[PDB]
Amino acid sequence: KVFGRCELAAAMKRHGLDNYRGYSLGNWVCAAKFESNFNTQATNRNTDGSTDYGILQINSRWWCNDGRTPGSRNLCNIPCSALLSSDITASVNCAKKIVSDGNGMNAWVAWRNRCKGTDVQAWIRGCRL
Ligand SMILES: CC(=O)N[C@@H]1[C@@H](O[C@H](C)C(=O)O)[C@H](O[C@@H]2O[C@H](CO)[C@@H](O[C@@H]3O[C@H](CO)[C@@H](O)[C@H](O[C@H](C)C(=O)O)[C@H]3NC(C)=O)[C@H](O)[C@H]2NC(C)=O)[C@@H](CO)O[C@H]1O
Repeated sequence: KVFGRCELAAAMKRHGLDNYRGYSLGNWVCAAKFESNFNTQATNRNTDGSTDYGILQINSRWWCNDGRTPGSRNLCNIPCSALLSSDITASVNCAKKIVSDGNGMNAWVAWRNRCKGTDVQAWIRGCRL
């Protein structure tokens, strides 16, 4: 599914992500836009042979099993495929872990380089939140 800017904002909120660990809702919609273009079916292979999965592009080297990344710790205890379904529940749940765990949202190269320090509130303008 390809979420609407506002529709996703709404959903991430409902899922308790607004201010989770101190990141405004906007920080999340932003990361997701540039990470996956609000498309949950998105995947991308990295050089190291891991693959990125979902709306938030969670990695298989650490967070989830897709059964063809070897070093693989599956800290999320989810098969990667799960992260691609139209309910974002599993992705949030896992994204929460990723972000708690030390580097905050820096863990998302995209967020860091294109989101960090821009007025991210602009992503949730218009929204009935
Ligand atoms: C080309 C590129 O930049 N790819 C991006 C992914 O990062 C590498 C560079 C890749 O895809 O080839 C990126 O995914 C992010 O990867 C890093 C590295 O594996 C993850 O950070 C590690 O996280 C664990 C646990 O949090 C730490 O133990 C590692 O130790 C560091 C040093 C730390 O001290 O925290 C972390 N590595 C480093 C060196 O920081 C990120 O968690 C991971 N991000 C996500 C989303 O899970 C993805 C994501 O946007 O994007 C590719 O483009």
